[PDB]
Amino acid sequence: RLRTSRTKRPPDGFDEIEPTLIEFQDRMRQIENTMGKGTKTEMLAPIFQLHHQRSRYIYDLYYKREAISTELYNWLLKQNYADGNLIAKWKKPGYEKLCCLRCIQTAESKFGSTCICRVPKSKLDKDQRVRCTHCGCNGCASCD
RNA sequence: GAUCUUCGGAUCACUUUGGUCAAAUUGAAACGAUACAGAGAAGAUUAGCAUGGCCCCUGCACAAGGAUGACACUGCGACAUUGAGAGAAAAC
Ligand SMILES: [K+]
Ligand SMILES: [Mg+2]
Ligand SMILES: [Mg+2]
Ligand SMILES: [Zn+2]
Ligand SMILES: [Zn+2]
Ligand SMILES: [Zn+2]
Repeated sequence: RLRTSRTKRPPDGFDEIEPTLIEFQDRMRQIENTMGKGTKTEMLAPIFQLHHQRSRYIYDLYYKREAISTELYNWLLKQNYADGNLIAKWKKPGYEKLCCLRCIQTAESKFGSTCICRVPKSKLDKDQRVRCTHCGCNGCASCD
């Protein structure tokens, strides 16, 4: 992950996108230090929000705007700059707007069911349209 | 929303919330100190190992320690009364 000045220089397209990745890390540090105003699980939601945003930024760079070479993209996935499994989910139908991977796994629920944000809202009552407890997601359904 | 399909639709995904319990006087324990006595075996000083269980404490412990850890160590009536006398009463 962390890179030293004596390390192998990253591929050619890295320096154009270095500052925004540094800024992502800056907000991650801010979220780490910021404390309070939530339950034991609620305070840990912005972490997943920012992680999804960064991985989505890299995925957008490669697969929709083609602004980076495949070598640099593979390097970024190797250096944990982006979540490989999350992108793998984004690449298949039905999961285009997946929030995180804890809201898809059924072994982490009480009754072996995916999270509430995964249900399309057309099949969901108005009262139970809430923010996900895992990450604060407000609807992952591709339809929505 | 993506994919086809022929503009009828079909696919792809589908119900979260570990809860000694709501932001700490009034539902997570156990006591400081001062004041009283104030250290087992029939004189006196004192080794200990036990017995009993709604007494525990330290310990990983079925070792061992905590004053021999402490408290306790007693005591009574499935006695039948007649053996007799005396004054009374009721009775040989
Ligand atoms: K002694
Ligand atoms: Mg002893
Ligand atoms: Mg004893
Ligand atoms: Zn999620
Ligand atoms: Zn969720
Ligand atoms: Zn979600």
